[PDB]
Amino acid sequence: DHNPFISVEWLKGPILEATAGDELVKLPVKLAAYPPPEFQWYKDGKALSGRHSPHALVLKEVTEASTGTYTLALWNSAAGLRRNISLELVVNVPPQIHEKEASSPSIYSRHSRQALTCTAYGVPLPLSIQWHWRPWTPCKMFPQCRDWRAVTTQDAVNPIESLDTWTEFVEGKNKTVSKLVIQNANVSAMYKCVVSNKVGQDERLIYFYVTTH
Amino acid sequence: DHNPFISVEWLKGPILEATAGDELVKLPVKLAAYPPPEFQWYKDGKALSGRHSPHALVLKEVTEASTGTYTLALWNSAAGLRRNISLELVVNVPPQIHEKEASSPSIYSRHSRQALTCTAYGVPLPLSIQWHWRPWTPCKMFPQCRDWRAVTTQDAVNPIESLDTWTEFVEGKNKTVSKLVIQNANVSAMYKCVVSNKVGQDERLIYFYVTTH
Ligand SMILES: *[C@@H]1O[C@H](CO)[C@@H](O)[C@H](O)[C@H]1NC(C)=O
Ligand SMILES: *[C@@H]1O[C@H](CO)[C@@H](O)[C@H](O)[C@H]1NC(C)=O
Ligand SMILES: *[C@@H]1O[C@H](CO)[C@@H](O)[C@H](O)[C@H]1NC(C)=O
Ligand SMILES: *[C@@H]1O[C@H](CO)[C@@H](O)[C@H](O)[C@H]1NC(C)=O
Repeated sequence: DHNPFISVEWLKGPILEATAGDELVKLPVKLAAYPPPEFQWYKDGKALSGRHSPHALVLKEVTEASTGTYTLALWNSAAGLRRNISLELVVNVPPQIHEKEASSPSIYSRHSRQALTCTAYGVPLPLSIQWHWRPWTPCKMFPQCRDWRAVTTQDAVNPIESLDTWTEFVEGKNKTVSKLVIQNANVSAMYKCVVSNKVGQDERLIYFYVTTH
Repeated sequence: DHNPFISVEWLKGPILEATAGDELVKLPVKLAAYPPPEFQWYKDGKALSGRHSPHALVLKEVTEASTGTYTLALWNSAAGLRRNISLELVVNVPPQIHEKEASSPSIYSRHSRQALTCTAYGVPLPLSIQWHWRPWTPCKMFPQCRDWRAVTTQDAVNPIESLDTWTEFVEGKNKTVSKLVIQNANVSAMYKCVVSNKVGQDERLIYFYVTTH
């Protein structure tokens, strides 16, 4: 009937996921309109600079800061037509264990009590941290060894005083924290804490070298 | 005499410094040539994409990965002229104390021995870490309090067993590590470690809360 229109919808939407570090991430819409409408992309309320397409907003490289609400505004003034569509960007982050970045003791005093701590952040937040152990022996089958055993009360290489996992607020972020407390440092061993979400995994190796003073 | 030439030199050079996070960093040269020469920018041997000026290469945003050797190659084939000039980019990094990112004990057992550790990386690497202390009292004069005292053997709030600083290889980086060992956790106090280079400073606060069990 020759009448102007603006139709816009998600390809699937309203939520789109990308992993931190992904380049050229498209935020697309299904847009059919006549005549070609005026438009403007926004993020969390504020306009966006540069030449864009009304069919897809392209993010050069996503970080955790790229997370937010992206809005396409379309209008045909002469026709009195207006359409707003919003896309929720979720940027997932592969988990990191922070103690890895910090110095760690090379020697542990025999018979002593020792606490081993792993702090992990990621998006989504990993809700558990798994502890594993292996003997103080070389590896035959090699980041991998084949003799790693889960840490339990049954057949522990060193007696376990405790093993707790919780959520803690650290540097403006909610973080998962696990602490394995060894009641007595009897024998050298290797421990590791492993953490995972849907977009990645991380491991911290602890060389639990034990000597007498 | 109408003869073609290519002359290129550093504005000051050969070394240019920028801080990690700086945007639109110019790597400029003093270039006088006739006729307009052909040219190509490289980084550490590999060519660079995009439209550039032979007068200055513009880096959109610098990171520690932006560090390297940037080379302008100029040539006038018909004249048989060739000129290569290299600029050394150094990207400084404000220091970070990694233990800040990780969980930290809220309570310390009275009379016990406790080690406090700060691990710092930065560009340039900070060569020292300063330890300070203040009483377990509220602050009148407030990230700042006015009663912080340097940590020494004279008038220590808790007896100091040791205080060592060294360099350690951690996660593929050389890092400065300082460990303050408190011989006896007699009294609650606040400690902090402070670290600095020419482009920044960082602090980690430790709430040394002491109780009897
Ligand atoms: C579309 O978004 C803009 C910017 O937030 C807002 O001012 C306007 O009211 C919206 N228009 C419609 C059609 O909802
Ligand atoms: C962390 O967890 C608390 C408790 O559930 C929650 O209320 C808060 O929104 C979270 N904080 C952040 C910054 O994610
Ligand atoms: C300039 O740099 C290029 C690329 O590294 C190299 O192949 C060429 O030999 C250099 N030319 C001159 C004039 O040194
Ligand atoms: C760290 O320090 C060592 C000892 O001086 C030095 O040889 C090495 O180049 C440094 N390593 C790195 C990766 O900076």
